[PDB]
Amino acid sequence: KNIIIGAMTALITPFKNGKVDEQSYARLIKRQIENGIDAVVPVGTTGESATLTHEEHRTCIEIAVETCKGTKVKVLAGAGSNATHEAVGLAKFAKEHGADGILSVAPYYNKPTQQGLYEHYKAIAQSVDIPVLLYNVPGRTGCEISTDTIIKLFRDCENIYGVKEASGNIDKCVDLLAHEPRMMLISGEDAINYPILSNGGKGVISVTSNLLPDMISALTHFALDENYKEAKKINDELYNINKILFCESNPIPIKTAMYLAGLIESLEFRLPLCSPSKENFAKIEEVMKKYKIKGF
Amino acid sequence: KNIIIGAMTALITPFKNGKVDEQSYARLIKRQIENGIDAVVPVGTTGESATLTHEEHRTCIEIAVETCKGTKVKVLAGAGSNATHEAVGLAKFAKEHGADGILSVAPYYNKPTQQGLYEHYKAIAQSVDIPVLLYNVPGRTGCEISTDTIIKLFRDCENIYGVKEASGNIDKCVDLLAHEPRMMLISGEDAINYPILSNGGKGVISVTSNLLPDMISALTHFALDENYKEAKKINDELYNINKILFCESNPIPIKTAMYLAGLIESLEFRLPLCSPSKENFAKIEEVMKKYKIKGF
Amino acid sequence: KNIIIGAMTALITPFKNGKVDEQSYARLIKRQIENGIDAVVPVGTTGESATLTHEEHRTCIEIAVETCKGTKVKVLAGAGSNATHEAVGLAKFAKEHGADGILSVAPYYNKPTQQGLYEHYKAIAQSVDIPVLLYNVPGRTGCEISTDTIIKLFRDCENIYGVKEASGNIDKCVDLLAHEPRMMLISGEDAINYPILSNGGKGVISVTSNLLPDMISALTHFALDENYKEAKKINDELYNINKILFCESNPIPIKTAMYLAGLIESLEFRLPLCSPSKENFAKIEEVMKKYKIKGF
Amino acid sequence: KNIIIGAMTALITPFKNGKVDEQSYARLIKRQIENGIDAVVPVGTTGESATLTHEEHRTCIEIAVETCKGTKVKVLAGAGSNATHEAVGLAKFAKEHGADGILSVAPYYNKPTQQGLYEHYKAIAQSVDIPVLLYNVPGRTGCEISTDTIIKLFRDCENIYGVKEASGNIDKCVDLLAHEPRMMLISGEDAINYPILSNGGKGVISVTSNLLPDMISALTHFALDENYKEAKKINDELYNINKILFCESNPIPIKTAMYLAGLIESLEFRLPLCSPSKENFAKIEEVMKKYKIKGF
Ligand SMILES: [Mg+2]
Ligand SMILES: [Mg+2]
Repeated sequence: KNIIIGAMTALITPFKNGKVDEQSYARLIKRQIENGIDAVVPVGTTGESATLTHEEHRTCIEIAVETCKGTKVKVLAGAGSNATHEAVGLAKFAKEHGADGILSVAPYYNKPTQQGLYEHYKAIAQSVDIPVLLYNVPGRTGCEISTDTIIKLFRDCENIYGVKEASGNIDKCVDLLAHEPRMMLISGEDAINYPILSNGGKGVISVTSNLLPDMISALTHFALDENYKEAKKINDELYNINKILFCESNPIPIKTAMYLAGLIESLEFRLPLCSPSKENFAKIEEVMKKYKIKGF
Repeated sequence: KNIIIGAMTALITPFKNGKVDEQSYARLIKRQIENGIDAVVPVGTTGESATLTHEEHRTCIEIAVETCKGTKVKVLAGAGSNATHEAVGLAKFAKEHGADGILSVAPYYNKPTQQGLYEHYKAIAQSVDIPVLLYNVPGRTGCEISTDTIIKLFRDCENIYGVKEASGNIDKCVDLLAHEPRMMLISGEDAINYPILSNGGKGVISVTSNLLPDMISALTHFALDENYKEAKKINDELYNINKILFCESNPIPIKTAMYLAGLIESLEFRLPLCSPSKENFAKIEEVMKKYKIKGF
Repeated sequence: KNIIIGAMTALITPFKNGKVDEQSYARLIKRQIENGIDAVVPVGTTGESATLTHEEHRTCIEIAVETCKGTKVKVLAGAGSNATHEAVGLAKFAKEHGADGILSVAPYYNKPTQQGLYEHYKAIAQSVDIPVLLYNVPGRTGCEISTDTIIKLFRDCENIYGVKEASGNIDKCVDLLAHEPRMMLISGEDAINYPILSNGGKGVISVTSNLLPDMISALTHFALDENYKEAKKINDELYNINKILFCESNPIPIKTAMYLAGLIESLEFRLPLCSPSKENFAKIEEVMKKYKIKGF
Repeated sequence: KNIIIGAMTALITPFKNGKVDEQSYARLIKRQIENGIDAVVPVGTTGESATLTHEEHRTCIEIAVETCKGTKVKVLAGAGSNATHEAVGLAKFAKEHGADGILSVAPYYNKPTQQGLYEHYKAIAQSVDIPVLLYNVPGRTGCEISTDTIIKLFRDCENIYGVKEASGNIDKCVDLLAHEPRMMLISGEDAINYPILSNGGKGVISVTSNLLPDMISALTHFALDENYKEAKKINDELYNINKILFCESNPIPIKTAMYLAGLIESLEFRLPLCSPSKENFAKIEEVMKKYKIKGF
């Protein structure tokens, strides 16, 4: 199987006057490259995929593909939907724009069954010949991809190589890698990055890395080189910022943090997302001062 | 306030050869009309809104509007999205073909805050001047519209007149009606239709009514006439079918039941939704034979 | 079946200098009788059963039995345990001390299976010849008595006549009374007292009634007389006090309220229970402001 | 600080004709000793503490203390209660009988507040001068000891040295050891033994070790030697039996497994505990066939 692993960032999408700040989007991708990030994830959950146009969707994949060209950095483009046929289209259209692989979230809202999840992802995997990483986040989608379906999809479709897990369930990550140790388990939860890596996980798709890419990069590579002492210490050091980046719904805190560090120009979201409360604004701000933030 | 209340049906969308069976859609809406239904809800969750194209969206709202012209039955069109920009368009689009009001689901997947939910629905309500009913289903959206947000939207925007509750939280339904008794609480959960109505609820948007429109209509009208003994008696009789219609995700069981009753032509869904397992097929069929299913 | 229904109070156990204030216990029971209460529950969860000794247990049952002599009030004494041999013993000794019936909590901590719960309660029911009311409170016991187990126990032993439901699950209360309408469903959750009664429940075992016995008495009796309008109106009115009486774990807030109203002399608990935070203390005092508390 | 860490077993309590099989109890404890276990836990949750008398409570501590004399193995006796006055008494009662330390479960059923939990454990710690290990299992107790309360108790009372976590929350296990790395995190959940140990946990209190003590000992000692690959491989091999030992509530499956392996005499529990169904009997019987079960 062809895989995309290592330290990866779920890129935020900066807005300027209600439109995508394309120059800041690319400058932020270059900040990730120069800090040891192995892949960038355009238009993921942290990138506000839900409120971007299909043409803004296309614009930020191209920026990501172009900025990492000539580098070892891959583009795992967000290309998922709760309609399988739309998800198939977005997968084929992400490939046509140079993405090295796709992150495809479990169908949200309409709660498909395990049989439906299998056929949904099976249809996507047969749509393109580039790696496909599953994305399980039941707290946001309202459904769960069971361990059996993940393993079945991994074994039955050749380009499906792993799962991004955001479930706060270390038992499931033991279940997954004990029955199928060949899959690529990816942490989708910054606070528990190290435990997932220490059990055989092979990468991270991080929110914190938007603000602290060097620290997330060091964490993952220490772990992949089995230096768990150094990996655990950065994971322990990052716990406060890892939790405070979820005082409100992602990506509200991380975008607030990037604005407070001066890495984006305006703290703009697209509704129904909005700026945080003024206590969480202040309580994000008080935590950032104990972490050291690299510039451009 | 302008309102749409009473016994309402979240219409299934029958598919035949992968397209919307327009004749059966009309046929079914007239079947609802002739069994005491007060309003129909096209392209709700039970109508597989997520997998229909906008043009399909338009066809079933128009079919519903035309089938109920000249009758008492109202059309509460599904018009919601996890992007406000999109939800405003779908609301206007709905008004545009004669829908009497819109049911607008809480933004799914992207988990807006209470502040974002307020601005989301405030933007929708000021976009149209037809009634807007909120739709809270945290198990599917991953978010909850708090009682404070519901009540504020009810008081701050004149066309927002109530909420369709599908949260299995009778505590919230006393909380809602105790602090704002002028709002229209609508049950989106068939098993507890009577308890919600007995506490002052003014209607249901039902899945079961697709199969047993006469029984659900009678239940609601029994309750609205304060004949709670007869309203509770219909509710108790319906518990078995009300629960078995959720052995798998809605609308998989109800469409199976409609197909087994000979009310639609093929048991077709759009992925990621699919046919049920063979015992839930058997378990839907073995509970269906205990009820009297009205024909055309 | 012999039954104990109507408005019932889970009596708090007042402490003074680490001892049970037997005279203040008798004065709270008298105040319950004179405000329309149909039965009192000594040494329930609200009575701090876990921290009372066996004479205390016996002292408050005898005081309750003697204080309600010459009145219609009945005594449903708490006599349960997560060890079946102790639960049987406490049941037999509750009968020997003049209790009209027993409230038996679902075994806590050790999570018995449905088969174990059946045999547990079957041994209790065969140990005494007084009515037995089951008590399901999964948030505190860690286990749930399923509807089938409750219904099986109701049908197999004459003295098991119903269940005190404290699960915030109006669906389960439809499940129970739809399949076995001869059982006595009793509300163990003040905020949803009216919905449980409106669905055929025949009484409450209340926490708020300690502070506002007349209002809980009026609510319960209005419902049993099918004056649902009046019953919901007291329910809606008490919603604020019903919820804040659980800002901390029961009976911490209710004892704070009784102390703030001057109905007990000292705000004492037995560890691990203690008095609440001073913000919740201040916050309990602020909801009491709109209620009229009866004296002695 | 004095600590009790390493591979530890939550001993089952065998019954024959309704009473504790004292001769088999000693023969199971030495079987644990001869397979590399570092400490045994008499009358814990797996030992059916709730249904043992205080004379069997004293009988099973003395056998454990006496059977491990002249050996390395320590005795961490279960001595807890939801009444602080009983927990203090049982702690002094465990020390006087030769226990090397006490495991004290969070108060069950009566849901103490965080401040009440603090004073509860603070009172216990001053009663004895032997190590105290906190025991958090919210699914059984109905309460959670927060990270702040655990860290406060560890720092304020000299003999409180760590916690036995059974909450399936690896995030909490990062939270605990990142803010207080001197505490002893002990796994109370066999399936996630390795992830908890790899994050700095220093031992397990296991259910599976009753049946496979050598494998749990090797797992813990491989991990404590920072040979995490061999620890992860034993953890992965054990996942199936670790899960099947919870098909029903512990200790129903482990005692069934011990009975099927011929290590105990009778499949007897004390009510409300009971024998499992014939599924779970068959599913325990079929998962055991992949492991090698050491004899006497
Ligand atoms: Mg997220
Ligand atoms: Mg346990």
